[PDB]
Amino acid sequence: QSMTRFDVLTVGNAIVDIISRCNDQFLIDNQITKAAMNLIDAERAELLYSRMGPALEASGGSAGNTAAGVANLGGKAAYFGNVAADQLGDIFTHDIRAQGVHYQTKPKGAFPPTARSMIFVTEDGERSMNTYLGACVELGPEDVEADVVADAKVTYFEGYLWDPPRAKEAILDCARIAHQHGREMSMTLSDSFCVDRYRGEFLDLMRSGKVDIVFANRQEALSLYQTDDFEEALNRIAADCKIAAVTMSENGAVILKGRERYYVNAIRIREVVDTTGAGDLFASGFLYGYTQGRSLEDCGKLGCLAAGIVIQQIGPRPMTSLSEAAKQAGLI
Amino acid sequence: QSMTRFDVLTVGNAIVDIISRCNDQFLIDNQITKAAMNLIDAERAELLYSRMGPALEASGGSAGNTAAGVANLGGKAAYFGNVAADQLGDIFTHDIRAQGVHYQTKPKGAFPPTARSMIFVTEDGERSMNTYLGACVELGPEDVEADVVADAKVTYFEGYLWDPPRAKEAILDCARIAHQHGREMSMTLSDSFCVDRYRGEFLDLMRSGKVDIVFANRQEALSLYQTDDFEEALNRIAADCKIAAVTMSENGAVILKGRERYYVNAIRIREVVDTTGAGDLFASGFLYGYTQGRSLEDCGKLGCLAAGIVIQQIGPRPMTSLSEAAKQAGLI
Ligand SMILES: Nc1ncnc2c1ncn2[C@@H]1O[C@H](CO)[C@@H](O)[C@H]1O
Ligand SMILES: Nc1ncnc2c1ncn2[C@@H]1O[C@H](CO)[C@@H](O)[C@H]1O
Ligand SMILES: CCc1ccccc1CO
Ligand SMILES: CCc1ccccc1CO
Ligand SMILES: [K+]
Ligand SMILES: [K+]
Repeated sequence: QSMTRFDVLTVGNAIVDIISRCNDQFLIDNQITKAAMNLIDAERAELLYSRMGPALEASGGSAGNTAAGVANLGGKAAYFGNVAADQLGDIFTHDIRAQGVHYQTKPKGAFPPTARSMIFVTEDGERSMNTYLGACVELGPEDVEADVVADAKVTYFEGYLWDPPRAKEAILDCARIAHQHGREMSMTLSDSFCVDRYRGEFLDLMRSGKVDIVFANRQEALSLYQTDDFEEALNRIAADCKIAAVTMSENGAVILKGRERYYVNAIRIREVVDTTGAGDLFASGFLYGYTQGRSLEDCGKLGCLAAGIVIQQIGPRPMTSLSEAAKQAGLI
Repeated sequence: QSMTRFDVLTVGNAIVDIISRCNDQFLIDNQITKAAMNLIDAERAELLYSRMGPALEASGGSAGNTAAGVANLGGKAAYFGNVAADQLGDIFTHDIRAQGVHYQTKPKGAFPPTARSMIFVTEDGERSMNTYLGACVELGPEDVEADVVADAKVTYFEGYLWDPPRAKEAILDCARIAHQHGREMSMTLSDSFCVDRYRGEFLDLMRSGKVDIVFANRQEALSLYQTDDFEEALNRIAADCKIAAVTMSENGAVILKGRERYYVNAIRIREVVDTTGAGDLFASGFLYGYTQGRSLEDCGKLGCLAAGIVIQQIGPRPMTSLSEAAKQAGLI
């Protein structure tokens, strides 16, 4: 057909973020692992919320943010993720659809309720997330819109999807459909503790070719091979997947393809407000560039631009025009 | 007794804000009165939401913001306002309590649902609100915690309360209880169209002595006497209430008591980001000052500081420390 309905389909845990500031002692007092995604049950969610200061709500979900970012840039995006039939679910549905992302996953009931993450931003701008999965545990093969996967240049998913019980089945279904239709699969390693949990599974997805493009930050790449040697991590990840995009925070990023390396610089920041969404938006920029036929370096540049923008605001999805910024940057 | 549980009790429509940016044509296309509080029904709320871009949620409510502001400054605050037993009501309840405000108004059920206001912020930083009152229509005399009123130095309420059916009955009960215990009553005129709707009623509250301190902006003062002569509005408002605090946006504010007038300058600002909450937070600073025995001029200065802070951020409640800012500004 070579007119394809979607550039990027993303699949992830559909989450509403609940965002507040705290001091670092707050994290110690509450045994929250700093800079990480901390899974919590319903009881702990109530407890942490009762200790949290006044907050702001914003639609989140790592892959949700990535899909929103692609649409913002001007690409055609779709999302699979499960919310509940509740007000948080309505908020999530509105936000992603209002950005121009195709989102048609039907809620299954009011319980478990829509996933939320209590995100605590410390003075350094680091974020520490405390996520109750709620309705995310219900995502499964029944939620795969086969025609959408078939009609999407790239299907991208979260490592985080290995926590709920049935999501991985949906992903395997996606990989089959995408590849039978000549499309590509991509994943993010998500979080270094997530990598600790599913290391063998993730390596298997890469080595079997179910995943073609892998996103990682330094911490995740190191965790993947249980090494403190970043150069080893880079060499191995390159051997394990067709393309790897490895972010290094303020040190930019490196794109790896076989023996090719392409290094990109980070944009010089005024002040880091909140790092929430940085990796998500790097992926939006990269995949937007990738599905527009841009060079790997230019994909990296677009990722860095989008990540740099998101970290200068509160909230995980840029409130400003990424396409406008990309035009100004000569990235177009 | 000479110990009082509360400095300021506030009473208002309990609302969660849904905040987005729009261009000025959006307001025209949707027939939204710029800079005003536009009341909407359920059907309209759904329509407007469907046309709204991605949004952020934050606890609002004019008097809610004012109570939160007083508590942020270090005063002792309480709030009466009615939410539903739903997720938006839970968010509202959390945010105001987490600020250290006494909030004990019991939801009556899930329906009508918790009030929300779609607030569109234009490029000039002006905010245009579209409010579905939902559970606010249920606030009545049954919600008056008589001991809280009796133990508060000042009970402050919104003119906006004249829209729901029975809220005014609660306010009359508050006025009786406050004055029988030697406390003071205060109101804000809220909005110039709200003044158009309830002009006679508001003047009656002031002239009968049920209200002692009145807050108004320029537009509201002009509306109250249906005049284009600001000097006349000031002279008349000073005649109608014991104390009047009249704000003039970038021109600061004037405090009137009998024949006394006290002019206070606006603080220097970086940028008008979002004007939402300006008037609310002016009242926070004024009423905190007032209940700490500060002079009327210093009350005005504390108001202008709190207002100028809130307009430089997204959302109606300052995310930073007002007491620290007050100390730093030498108001202490
Ligand atoms: N378990 C999880 N799965 C997917 N996304 C998550 C999880 N926990 C937090 N998030 C999202 O991570 C985003 C930041 O990358 C936040 O917007 C937050 O919603
Ligand atoms: N009808 C209403 N009554 C009380 N407060 C309102 C109303 N409509 C909007 N608001 C609030 O006014 C605040 C700005 O002053 C916002 O936080 C918003 O929640
Ligand atoms: C909706 C706010 C919230 C967050 C975590 C746990 C419980 C609640 C209340 O519904
Ligand atoms: C809570 C989001 C919202 C806002 C206005 C009108 C309807 C809805 C749907 O829940
Ligand atoms: K951010
Ligand atoms: K504001």
